[PDB]
Amino acid sequence: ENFAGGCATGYLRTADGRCKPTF
Repeated sequence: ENFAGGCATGYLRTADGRCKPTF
């Protein structure tokens, strides 16, 4: 699962129903 907080602050919203890395 996303790390560094998860999908919340830190990841962007991916249209694939998930969260990507905020570079």
